[PDB]
Amino acid sequence: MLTGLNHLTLAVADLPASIAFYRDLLGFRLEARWDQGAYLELGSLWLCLSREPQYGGPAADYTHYAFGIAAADFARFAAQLRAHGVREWKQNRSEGDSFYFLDPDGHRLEAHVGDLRSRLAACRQAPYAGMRFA
Amino acid sequence: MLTGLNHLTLAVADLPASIAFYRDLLGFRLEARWDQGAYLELGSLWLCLSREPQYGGPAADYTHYAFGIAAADFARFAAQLRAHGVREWKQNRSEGDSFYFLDPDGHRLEAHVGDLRSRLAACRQAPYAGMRFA
Ligand SMILES: C[C@@H]1O[C@@H]1P(=O)(O)O
Ligand SMILES: C[C@@H]1O[C@@H]1P(=O)(O)O
Ligand SMILES: C[C@@H]1O[C@@H]1P(=O)(O)O
Ligand SMILES: C[C@@H]1O[C@@H]1P(=O)(O)O
Ligand SMILES: [K+]
Ligand SMILES: [K+]
Ligand SMILES: [Mn+2]
Ligand SMILES: [Mn+2]
Repeated sequence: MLTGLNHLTLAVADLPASIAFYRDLLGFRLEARWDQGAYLELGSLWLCLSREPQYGGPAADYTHYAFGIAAADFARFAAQLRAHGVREWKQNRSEGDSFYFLDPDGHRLEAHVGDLRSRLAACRQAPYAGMRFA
Repeated sequence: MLTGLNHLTLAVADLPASIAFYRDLLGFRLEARWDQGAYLELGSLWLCLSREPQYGGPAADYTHYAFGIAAADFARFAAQLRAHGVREWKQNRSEGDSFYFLDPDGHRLEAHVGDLRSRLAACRQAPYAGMRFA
């Protein structure tokens, strides 16, 4: 069977800028760097940055990558990145604090308080349209 | 500060088709579905499918999502998805077996044997160009 998420790989046009963003601004640990990429870790997440100098960023769509944060740290994180001029791409509407921000290439990120279990519980108490649980 | 990956959200043009692909071909568990999305889980991975009917699939770039698989299971998985007519987008060149295939929208997926530690260990015996390690 498949076991989970093994790694997330992001195309990046400016590898140095993306390393700085994920490591220095977001707190990922840089584990390796080479002329065409970097490997970083956050908790159990393996992030690969693959250098693609002609990359123009993603299509405009809902695809996005959310990282967890503790409730007590949310407000400070959102304020830190806002003060650092990071661009937002969405305003939170769903259960649990969320800050929706763009990376240097325009990959859509989120910092979120909550998990699947808190989402399903909130949803059972107030179901989305047509919602069915399984 | 940030703790890891909280969830992966994919834009999907055809929500029923994507549910069946992730559940039935890739073995995710369907936890909830509503008119505009679904929540699934594989291991610790929270996958959200967000219905976006005019989505045309991603840009052609290196961005991709890899799921783990055990060495002994690899060949059967690759064979099964090929027999089912899944399209491939890349040929493996790096440490650990990998099968690189597209989802119904063209999101780039991978089934991979190994992890960050096995990659780092392999890279230290045979480093990529310019490679430096923490
Ligand atoms: C992605 C779908 O538009 C909705 P939401 O952002 O309000 O959940
Ligand atoms: C959890 C799923 O990504 C959606 P939301 O961030 O709009 O709640
Ligand atoms: C994504 C970069 O082209 C390289 P590789 O696929 O050989 O690692
Ligand atoms: C692990 C990083 O995604 C790259 P690869 O799949 O080309 O090895
Ligand atoms: K939210
Ligand atoms: K590989
Ligand atoms: Mn989200
Ligand atoms: Mn990969």
